[PDB]
Amino acid sequence: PLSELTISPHASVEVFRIDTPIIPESRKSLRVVNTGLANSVTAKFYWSHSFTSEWFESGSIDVGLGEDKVLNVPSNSFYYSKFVIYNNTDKVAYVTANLV
Ligand code: NA
Ligand code: NA
Ligand code: NA
Repeated sequence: PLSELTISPHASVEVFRIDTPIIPESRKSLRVVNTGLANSVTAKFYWSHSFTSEWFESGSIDVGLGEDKVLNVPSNSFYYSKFVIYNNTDKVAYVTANLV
């Protein structure tokens, strides 16, 4: 799966939520390419389970302008997962995101 994403200044975008609520499964990693203009974006992996209101952070990478990096994910099986990519800058981020 691949997505061309526009991430507005001081904003985040949630991508690739995957629900496997009965039988948990390991998850694919996320390849992130930051093409600018934002000097960096931070991609994080989140997971949850059926009896909580929270998502839990487990893993993070920073991707600078011009960088092509994979955010690794845990070896664990999960019931619910998603990624959040954060643009903590005043410039728009044009990024690509795909599962690998
Ligand atoms: Na906001
Ligand atoms: Na809930
Ligand atoms: Na991770």
